[PDB]
Amino acid sequence: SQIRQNYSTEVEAAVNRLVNLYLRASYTYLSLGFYFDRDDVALEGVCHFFRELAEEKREGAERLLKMQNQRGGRALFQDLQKPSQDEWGTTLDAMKAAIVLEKSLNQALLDLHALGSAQADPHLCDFLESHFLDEEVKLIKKMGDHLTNIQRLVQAGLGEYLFERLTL
Amino acid sequence: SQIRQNYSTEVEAAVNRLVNLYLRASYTYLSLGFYFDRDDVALEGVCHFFRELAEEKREGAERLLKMQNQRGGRALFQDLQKPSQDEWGTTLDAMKAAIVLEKSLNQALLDLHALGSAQADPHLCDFLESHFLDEEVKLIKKMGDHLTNIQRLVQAGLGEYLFERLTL
Amino acid sequence: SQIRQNYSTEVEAAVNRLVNLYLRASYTYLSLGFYFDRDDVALEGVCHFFRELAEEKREGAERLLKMQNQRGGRALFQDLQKPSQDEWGTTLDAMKAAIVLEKSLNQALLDLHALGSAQADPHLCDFLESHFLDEEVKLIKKMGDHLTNIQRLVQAGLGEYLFERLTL
Amino acid sequence: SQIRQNYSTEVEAAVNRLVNLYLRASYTYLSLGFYFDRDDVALEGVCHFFRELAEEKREGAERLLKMQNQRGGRALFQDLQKPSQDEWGTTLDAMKAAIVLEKSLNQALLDLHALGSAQADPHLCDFLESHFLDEEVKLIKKMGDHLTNIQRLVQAGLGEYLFERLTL
Amino acid sequence: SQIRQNYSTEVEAAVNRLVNLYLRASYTYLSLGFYFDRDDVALEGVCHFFRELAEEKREGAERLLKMQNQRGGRALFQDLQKPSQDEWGTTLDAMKAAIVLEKSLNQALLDLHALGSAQADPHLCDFLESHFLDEEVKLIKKMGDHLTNIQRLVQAGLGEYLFERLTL
Repeated sequence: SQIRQNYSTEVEAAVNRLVNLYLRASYTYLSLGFYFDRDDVALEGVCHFFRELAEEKREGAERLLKMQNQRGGRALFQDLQKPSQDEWGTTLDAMKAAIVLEKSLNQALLDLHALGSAQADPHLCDFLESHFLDEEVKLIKKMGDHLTNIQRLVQAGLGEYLFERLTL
Repeated sequence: SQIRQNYSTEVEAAVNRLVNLYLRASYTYLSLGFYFDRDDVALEGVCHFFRELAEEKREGAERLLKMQNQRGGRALFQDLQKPSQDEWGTTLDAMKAAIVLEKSLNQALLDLHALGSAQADPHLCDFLESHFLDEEVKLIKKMGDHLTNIQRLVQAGLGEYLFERLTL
Repeated sequence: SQIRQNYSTEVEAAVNRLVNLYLRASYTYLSLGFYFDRDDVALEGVCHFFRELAEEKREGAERLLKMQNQRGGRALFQDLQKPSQDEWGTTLDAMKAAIVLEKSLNQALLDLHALGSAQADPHLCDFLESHFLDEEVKLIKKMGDHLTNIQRLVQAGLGEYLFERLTL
Repeated sequence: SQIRQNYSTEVEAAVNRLVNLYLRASYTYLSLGFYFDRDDVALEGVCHFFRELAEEKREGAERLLKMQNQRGGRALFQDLQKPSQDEWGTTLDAMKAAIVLEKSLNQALLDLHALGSAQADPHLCDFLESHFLDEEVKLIKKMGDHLTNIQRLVQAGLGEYLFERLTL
Repeated sequence: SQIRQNYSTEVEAAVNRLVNLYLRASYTYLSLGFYFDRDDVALEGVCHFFRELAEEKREGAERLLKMQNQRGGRALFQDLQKPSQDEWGTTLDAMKAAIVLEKSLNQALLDLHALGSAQADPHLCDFLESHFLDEEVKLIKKMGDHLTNIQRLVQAGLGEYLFERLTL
């Protein structure tokens, strides 16, 4: 590319893999959201929590794609694997699955940052630090807070209702 | 009638029967509402839920009556049978009875739609699709959601109070 | 009931009968209203007059039901008989039928008041005097006024049109 | 056409015929309107009633034409026959002629709907149900209501004046 | 008195006794309110419920006093006995005591009404019917509703907290 400067082939490829990871995460949160919209699950606050996360992850992918083009890299899309489950159990089960997922995304961001550092690519490092790293830390903290409160509430049915009503 | 066109005697009669079904449903929800207003029941949110439904069913009957006249059919009213119960038990009992009732109304709508289709009466089919079919589906979903939450909450007294306070 | 005080079983039963009378009256005015909406009758002002009365009688029943509960009585609903006619003739015929109906309701109110007086139930007497007795007198006067004007106008077709247009 | 999908040649042709029917109806209502504007007829309300209908039918033709193009069909216009009369008699005569005309248009819509159903063309069926079928039913009801009131008013001169003044 | 007309000595005396009853009730609700303000009781909503009732009963006494003077009777005040308890137990205990108290006041009103009726004193009867009788019925209904909800909630500590938070 005419504009490409200090943008390795390794970073370009890793950015494409991170895009796939973010789209997969968006898809997972779509499934989580609509599961909590089932008539036999029916926790609206939980549904909305995960649907909002689906939008956030999709937006993350789009930001990575915009950056790929700004640097002169080339987007390459792959098949998006379906989420790991069809049914997500309780709010506790779902929140545990969500924190596992966010930690996997955070680790991918940290690996990409390390790659950027090894490649002396300060624009990549700043891009990651400004739009992703702190957002992941804040989100993981919030999910941890939720998990603690859910666990404290487990008369499990009553607890799950109250958490949805009074926190989410 | 001078205006009557493509409106069978079978549809006209079925519209009159559906009017009676909607008025009966309105009457049932009136009884449900005032039961939850008893001093020894005292669940205001439940009372208001069912009183609002009474109004909605009455409005449905009125819409069917307006349509009957628009098509040149003739309204024929019958005795309205009293509701199936004098006392409705818990919120759970009442919500179960309500979903049974809505499903019976929905089936009547579906039967009328099938009759309309057999009679090649597209105005009837559209009328039903625009003002009744989707409203029944949405209402039945909402009642299903409520039933699931009520069931999750059954320390039954505490659960019933919390549902009334925080959902209804 | 824990709240019940100075509320006889005779008054409670008579209140339930009056509720049935008011619901029957509402049903009658529904039939009257939609008859005047027929394409071969087509007197919109007459239709609206009776549809508004249907709402007023229904509201009266609801007020009686609210009072029943406030006093610790128990609502008991019965079958609602269909209106006395399927077709209501002219505006004059309909207005004559309406005044007969209102006088029957007024007599029922007066009988209930007498029962209340015999039972030394001043709350009942005041309830009736504040929400029903004067409303019936005013409504019966208005219908009498209408009847006189309709009668004066009977070139019967022209008269019926003019009354609907210029009074109703 | 590059866009054409599930749009039979039979429906395309029937849509062109319906366009001609709607334009002919618009032309008829233009003639009706200006007849009531004659100095020796002079019923302004009647004139305005029919001129508004002329606009509505023209708008219907235009909607059918827009739909023809959306589906990839090709508009084909034919000669527009002049209205069936040069003079339209009384308001009663004119309203009778108008209801005959609307019923003919409604039957054409119903036939097109049946054709669409036979051709499994759900877009056509929905298009007809959303913009034409209910509008025809409402208009035919209104004309029936008018006819009944006109008939009740026939001292024919006085009646015709009063209807124009107080209804139209 | 120069203004006194149709106001018996029996009614005057009974009005003075009712004033003492209303002031005693105000005093009782003052005690109830401040008990729920204790640091070892600490139910703010319950405190406010009873403090508002203290004001309402005081206002009732003042209205009776105003009426006494309007009729030309003479206010005579007596010692006000202290409330029946120094400590009021749970919210349930307190609400039970409150409904007992209101029923005693209501019976006193009904007795005064009967006295008025025996003395042919229609101004007294109307005064009672307009400012006291319906207010007592509504208040007793509300307390009954509260009692039912409190009882349903008795994990007694949790129930008492939730009622105070979500109803009062």
